[PDB]
Amino acid sequence: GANRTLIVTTILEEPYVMYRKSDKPLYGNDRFEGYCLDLLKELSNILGFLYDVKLVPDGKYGAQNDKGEWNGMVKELIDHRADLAVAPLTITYVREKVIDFSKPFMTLGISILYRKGTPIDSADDLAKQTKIEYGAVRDGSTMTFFKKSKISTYEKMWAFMSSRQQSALVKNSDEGIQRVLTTDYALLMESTSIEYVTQRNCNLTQIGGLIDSKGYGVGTPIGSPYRDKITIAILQLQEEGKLHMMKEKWWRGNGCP
Amino acid sequence: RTLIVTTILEEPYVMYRKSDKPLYGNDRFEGYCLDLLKELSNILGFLYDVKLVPDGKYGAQNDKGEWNGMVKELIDHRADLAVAPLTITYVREKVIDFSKPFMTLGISILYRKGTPIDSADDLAKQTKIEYGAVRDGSTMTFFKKSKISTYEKMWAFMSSRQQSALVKNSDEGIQRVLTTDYALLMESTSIEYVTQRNCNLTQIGGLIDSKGYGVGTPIGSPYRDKITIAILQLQEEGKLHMMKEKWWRGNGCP
Ligand SMILES: N[C@@H](Cn1c(=O)n(Cc2ccsc2C(=O)O)c(=O)c2cscc21)C(=O)O
Ligand SMILES: N[C@@H](Cn1c(=O)n(Cc2ccsc2C(=O)O)c(=O)c2cscc21)C(=O)O
Ligand SMILES: [Cl-]
Repeated sequence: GANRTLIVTTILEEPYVMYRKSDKPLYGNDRFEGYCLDLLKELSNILGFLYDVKLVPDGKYGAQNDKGEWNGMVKELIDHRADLAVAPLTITYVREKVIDFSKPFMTLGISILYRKGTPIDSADDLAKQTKIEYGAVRDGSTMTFFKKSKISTYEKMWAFMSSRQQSALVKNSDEGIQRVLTTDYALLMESTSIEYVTQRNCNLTQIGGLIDSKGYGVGTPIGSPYRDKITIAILQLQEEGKLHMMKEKWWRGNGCP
Repeated sequence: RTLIVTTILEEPYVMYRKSDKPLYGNDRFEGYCLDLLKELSNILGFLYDVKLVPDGKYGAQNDKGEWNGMVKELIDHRADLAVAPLTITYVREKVIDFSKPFMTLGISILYRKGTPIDSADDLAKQTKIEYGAVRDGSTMTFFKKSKISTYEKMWAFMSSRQQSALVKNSDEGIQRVLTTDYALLMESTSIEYVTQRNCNLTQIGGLIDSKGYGVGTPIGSPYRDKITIAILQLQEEGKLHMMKEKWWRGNGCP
């Protein structure tokens, strides 16, 4: 409706959403910059909606209580306190049962963060061996995937990183990067994050194809009239190659040898 | 409830099961897509009859804007689902409803092993090694419409000389890679299926132009959300990974 302004829930995450810096006072949506803002601007332009960006108040993506209770941007959608979530919000089984997702505007998975010029080319290569230690941030989506996987190779990798846990499982992504940087360690991690780090640590590389295929989708409340239009606009933008440039724009470092 | 599912003959998604005796109905077919179908059938609780798309097309538009293929069968409500490697695309999604992708892919390179070529850029910066795509296919289209300069450069190369670098179809392209110093740009799934069966070939570089296959339904279908969710379940159960490995794995390339 022409009257209505859509509330867009989102979350602070480099480089999707960041407070912008400026020599002049900023207001409203203008206070933010980033990939997700560009995406939003493009979607708004195509669909004709006006929007109002609000950080999710608990600052979480959206997970479920041991007691079936949701938080994060997911909870905002369920309660119709937001019309859209535009953020690196992973499409998953549990989430898709409580809210509606547009098709992925970004497609990703788990990948390997490691050094250059080694025989290592895949998870399989990692799994087939023990001399180079590999792992994940403790209790991350990446680690959770391995823990829960019924796929032989991954089952083997989990046994590995759980067996060496004090070593193999790191506190957070920062410490994990340092491990790769400081040790003969390979870090499994959400591919997009790996790609960001790679553009800024010239002696790091992203190894292998993508494991655990998944996408980021714009979240909507079940039944939302906008979801379908948003899928179409996303595809339009992929068609025009515009998503690739947006990715490029916000992921690019300042050069790498 | 019984659903009509349109699909299309395609290795290794849909194939004639080989048997000494006569086979009937759904039992005639096997492949990655019949496995997915059975698997979504069990989660959603539906019966289905597999119907090969009569014109044997995926689905595209005339200059009039008339559709064909499985896409047309959906628009006309002659199928309830299309379960096949149907690429989710902008123009298709305007006329049919897609589930979220059960397989993600992109464009990659098909070449021989043991050369220094590691990327499209390595191919682009050079002329001894010929490279191309199938004429009029999605790969060519992508390359033709691309504003990325490396790709613009590759495109000018491919299309030069009455397009001697293009080929009529992927079988011809495959053979050309096999018998000639020639690299083939193509849909990565088919590339992987080929490398599994030609030990001296490989995929060069990574994926470009990300995209995915979804189960098509007619606009407004109640099955779309239910299949999306079944697809996510199967992904998390790791069943998609197993289905993929089952049908893609060759006989070992030692
Ligand atoms: N997409 C996620 C949020 N999310 C996310 O989980 N991770 C993964 C992660 C974060 C700390 S450890 C860890 C791991 O994978 O081991 C991201 O890297 C990320 C970048 S943008 C949004 C992200 C979501 O929808 O919940
Ligand atoms: N997904 C497509 C159908 N389709 C497809 O286009 N290609 C690629 C291709 C075929 C001839 S040229 C060409 C190219 O990449 O240049 C496939 O390899 C494929 C494997 S299963 C379904 C497939 C569709 O929805 O129309
Ligand atoms: Cl962290």
